[PDB]
Amino acid sequence: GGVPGPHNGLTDVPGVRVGHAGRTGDGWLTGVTVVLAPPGGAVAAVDVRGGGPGTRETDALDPRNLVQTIDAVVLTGGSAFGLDAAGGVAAWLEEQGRGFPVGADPSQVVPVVPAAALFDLGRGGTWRARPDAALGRAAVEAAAARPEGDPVEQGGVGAGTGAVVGGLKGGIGTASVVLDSGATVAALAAVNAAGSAVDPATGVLYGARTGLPGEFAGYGVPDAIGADTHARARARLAEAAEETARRRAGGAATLNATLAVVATDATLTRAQAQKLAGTAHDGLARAVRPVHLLSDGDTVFALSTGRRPLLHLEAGALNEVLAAGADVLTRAVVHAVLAATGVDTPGGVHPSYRELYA
Amino acid sequence: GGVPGPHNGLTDVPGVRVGHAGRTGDGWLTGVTVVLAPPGGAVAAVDVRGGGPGTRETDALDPRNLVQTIDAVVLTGGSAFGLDAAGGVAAWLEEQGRGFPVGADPSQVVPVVPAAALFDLGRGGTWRARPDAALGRAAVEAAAARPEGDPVEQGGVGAGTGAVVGGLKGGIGTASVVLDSGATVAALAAVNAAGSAVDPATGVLYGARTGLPGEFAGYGVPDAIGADTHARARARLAEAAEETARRRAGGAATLNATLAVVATDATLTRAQAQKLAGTAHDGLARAVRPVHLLSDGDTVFALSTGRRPLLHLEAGALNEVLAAGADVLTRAVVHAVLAATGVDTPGGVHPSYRELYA
Repeated sequence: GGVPGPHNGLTDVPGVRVGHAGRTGDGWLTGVTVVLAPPGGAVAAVDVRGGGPGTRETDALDPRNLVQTIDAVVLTGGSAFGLDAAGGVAAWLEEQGRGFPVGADPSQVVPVVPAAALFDLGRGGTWRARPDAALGRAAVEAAAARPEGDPVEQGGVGAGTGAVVGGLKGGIGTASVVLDSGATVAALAAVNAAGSAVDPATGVLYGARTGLPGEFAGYGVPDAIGADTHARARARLAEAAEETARRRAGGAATLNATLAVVATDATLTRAQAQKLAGTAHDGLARAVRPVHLLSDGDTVFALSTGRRPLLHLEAGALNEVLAAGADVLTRAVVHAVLAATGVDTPGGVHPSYRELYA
Repeated sequence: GGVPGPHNGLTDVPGVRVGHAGRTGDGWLTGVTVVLAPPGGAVAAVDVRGGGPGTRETDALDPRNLVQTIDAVVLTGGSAFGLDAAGGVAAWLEEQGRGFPVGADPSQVVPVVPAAALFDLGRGGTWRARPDAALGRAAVEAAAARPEGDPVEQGGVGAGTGAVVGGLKGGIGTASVVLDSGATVAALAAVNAAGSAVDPATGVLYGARTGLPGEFAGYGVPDAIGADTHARARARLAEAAEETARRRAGGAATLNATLAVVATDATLTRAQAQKLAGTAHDGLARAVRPVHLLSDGDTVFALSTGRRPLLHLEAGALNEVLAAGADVLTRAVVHAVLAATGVDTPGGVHPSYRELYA
């Protein structure tokens, strides 16, 4: 208990797969990330908490409703246009015979494919360069081709490709933790927030103090940030923001988001998963400030693979999952910020945290 | 006050336009209906009340959230697959420069395009025959080409093309009423319900007693339904259900819905519109029984064009709109049932009410 799973990421929840598909260069800087549940699906829920969401099939995840499990969740760039990516994932799922059965014929299924989008328009240079159905299909096909327990690719990949967090380059990050029960809780985040992951007084990452021992040491940031390193970094970022606003037509992006999936193999009901999606947002708050503004499309999906029974008793057990859910999202955000590498395109200049502070 | 607007339909709300695009024959029986607000958009809200919804961009319509008006709502066949239609509408809206402004450049917009889908799969014979982006685009282009105050086409058109209500042919129906204030409230429904629009004891349409004087007389149904007419009708419908189940692979459709848009030119806040979308569902209940089951994806969007001020005073004024909202949806359902003509395809036999009772 209290240590990461084998690869410190979402796929430490057994049977979960992650696929990215992206387009970089020639005007493009965007992509799609798909989380694919194991065969049979997963109990799913959602908490859409940002004031500027762009979303699909969220109503279907209400605890009152018909469909009891789903197979895929889609995180995408392209703002609302990028929701087109989810159609490709639904098509693939139908081909696989995975969805709500609508007859005695087992090939006849309706896939419930929730999606959330983040705003990254123009960050490669070309405004109408957004994910489409083919790019979504590519992402789920990439997910399906991976084995169980495959390390998750972080950084400027999938939905994180064009992601920017408080002016710094954002991206995909992931983290896991093992509970005393043996259950794993984990998160994957695509971090494109308006607010800052960095304390403006010190340069320290807000989320870092929620880290487990040594988990960030591979990224090689100094344990203490010198005041003049922070001074140089603030100026460097301020000027990249100036230049970004210059290059861009209507200046810097006005819409932002952090998108996440939190997963566990602990068996949850849909309502319990809905609570977990809610508590996960608290972890976002600890890693980024401010969050959940009107400009933010922050969305957390929660999944349970239902492979381990939970066991005042059940309540305590669930509380451990809920608390972990927040912590893994906090840690996933820090990993996203650290895994990022800077970009410089006609649609934006966005240095990475490590470029400024390492 | 207390009479229909000029054409007794949704476009009696000035500036509202309706477009249908459908595909019939060669395996197909489906389509898309788009409600297009006038330039500048309309205040919008939603109440998703069915237990089996298939939906897009509903979170964006929460009263707490950023976007203050929208331009188009999409109702579609094809179940969840048909949500693909909304991408075509978003594309058209971008070309028109209509959406949330994301910069000083006015061409840079993000259209918020809510959608709801109904299950009509296989009703033309071909299972994978579902609306796509091109069909959605065609529907909004058709809407835009119409003048203000254009009569709404009812029957087996647009999203109503493949619609079935309690085994009878469903379709598109519409109705309006003028308030004492001079404001108009109106509804458009695509009626594909599991439950019955017909009282099984008598053959009378549940919604008929909510009708205004003479509004259904054009459809030429007898004022009184003879018991042996009802006997013949029940047997005829029972056998069409038998045959439909025979023809279909996994038998009769398992998912159902009634989709609607209610509109007014009375100025509403988003929260007031959300209340109106809620009270509209009561009108559905009066026209169809049962409704809002797990098998049902019932969704009502509410729109206000904001052209007439509302004026205990404001409360009374709103109550008149809320009560009207229910009534126009009840009446729209009856019009849908009466406007329908029967179908007989490899994917279903669905006689119309008038075929059985007129």
